[PDB]
This record gives sequence, C-alpha cells and structure tokens, in this order.
Amino acid sequence: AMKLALITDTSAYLPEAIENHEDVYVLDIPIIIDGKTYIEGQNLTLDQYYDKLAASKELPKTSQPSLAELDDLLCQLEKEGYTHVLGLFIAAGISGFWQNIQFLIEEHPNLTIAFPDTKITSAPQGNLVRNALMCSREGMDFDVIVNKIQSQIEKIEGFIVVNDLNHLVKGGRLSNGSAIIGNLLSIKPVLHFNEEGKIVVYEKVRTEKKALKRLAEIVKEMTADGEYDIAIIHSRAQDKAEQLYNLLAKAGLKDDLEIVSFGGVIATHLGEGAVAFGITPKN
Ligand SMILES: CCCCCCCC/C=C/CCCCCCCC(=O)O
Repeated sequence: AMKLALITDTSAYLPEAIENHEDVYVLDIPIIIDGKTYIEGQNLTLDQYYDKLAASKELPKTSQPSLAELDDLLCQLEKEGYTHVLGLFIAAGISGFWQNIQFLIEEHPNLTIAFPDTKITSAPQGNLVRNALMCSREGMDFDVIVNKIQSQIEKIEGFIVVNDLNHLVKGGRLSNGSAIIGNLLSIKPVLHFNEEGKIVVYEKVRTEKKALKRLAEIVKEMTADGEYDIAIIHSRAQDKAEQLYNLLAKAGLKDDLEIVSFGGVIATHLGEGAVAFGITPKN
C-alpha cells in the first residue's frame, strides 16, 4: 500500500491539474538582488522582479533551495504516513542542489526515496511531476514509475535562444561560457541541454529570424520519435514566442503546444527577452 509524495522546486512549471495536488510539495528557490528581494510569491512579484532587474547595476543570483527545508519536509512526510518519495528537482548541471541532497536518502531510512537527475527545468520538469502522478494513479510500482520517469528524462529536450548572453555567461550556467563568449556576441546561437543536463551551444545561428526558424525545425526533428507535450517558454518575449508558435503551427504541431512564462529564477540566468522550447514524452 504505497502512499507516494512528490517533491519539486519552484523552477518546475506545473500543469494546471497538478498545481494544488495534496501529494505535491514545492521547495522555494531564493533570488538575490542587492540582498533586496528574495522569494517569488511571498516577497517578490514577477512585475517587481523585472523592475528590480532593470534598476540594479549588478546581476541577480539565485541560491539552492534549503537542505534544511527538504530535511524537515521528509521527516514530516514520514509521520504524515507517506511510504515513498519521488524528488524531481532542477538539473544537476545548472545547480549543485541535486548532488547536495543525495546524502538525505540515507538519513531517512523509513521512506523509499528516489531523486533522479531531471536534467531539465521549467515545463518538462513540471510534466515529469504530473506524469509520475498519473503513473501512481495507474497502480504502478515505485521502481517501475522511477523507471518510466528516468527513460522520460532521456527524451526530454530543452532549446533556448537568448536576447543577451551576459546572464548565461556571468551567472555561469552556460558551460565554458567565459572562453566562448567573444565568439557568440555578434550572433544568435541556439542553446540546449546536454546529455549531462548542462547548457551548451547547439548551433551558431547568425540572425534572430533564422534562430527562431531553426528552433521550429529542431522541434520537428526531436519529436519525430513519439508523442510529446511541447512548451514554448519565454521571459517577456511574447512576440518571439507567438512567432515560434506560428512556425510550429504551420509545421503541423499546434495540438500539444502551449505558451508559458519563466519566473525570476530562470529570468535571472537567461535574461529578459529569452525564448525556449521544452518537450516531454506523453505518459
Ligand atoms: C525547457 C528548458 C529551458 C529552461 C532553461 C533554464 C536555464 C536557467 C538556469 C537556472 C539556474 C537556477 C538555479 C537555482 C539554484 C541556485 C544555484 C546556486 O547558485 O548555487
């Protein structure tokens, strides 16, 4: 008789149906401005965020969610009667949170716990949570769910075109960024997540027009092997997303296509004006 909890962080973009689910727990990710404002939804709205972004002369940072909060949540779940836990957090390659939480599995021996590296964030992450839920709701064993999710983690893809690369380079989530930045400044590169879940340059594309067109072509390639939920995601780049939406509408892919926003967590590392897509296998 499994009672399974789902833990994630606020970088995951959660489907509408899964939002307020009673087995879903969401850890907060702090943003650090001048030390000024800190947690979206408590202490900082998205509009205040962008206002604070424009006005600072230093870049914002983020920090890992609290190890102590996870620790205390795990203990709370154990006494709330949960038997298994699946933790689906932000990519290991863009935050050491995944590596940092691993010891916690040994510290709570009264639960069966899996923290697989999602290698993604935003909407694919949220889709994983949702997927694991329907799997649970389908009577599937913990190892099998974990299994299905790991193989799903393998088909997920995340491609990005940013407006300005400083956020990615100086924030440090673009790999080898300070060595390659001089080459990318005059152009509009297409970026993606690695096999290790790192952000690397997929392709040098010279113009923004061709960049977006190239994104639509990439979606068509990536989704050729099955049925995918597709998300266009932007940080105040409405027009770039509607454009890509139309490119994908034309290509025949309108049906599982949704436009969603980034929060301050990812805006911090991507900058404003960013556009991306993420795909996730259908459950
Ligand atoms: C479809 C996927 C597109 C989304 C691209 C997301 C890239 C942005 C990267 C986010 C990094 C935020 C990490 C928060 C933890 C802080 C880690 C630290 O400084 O100690």
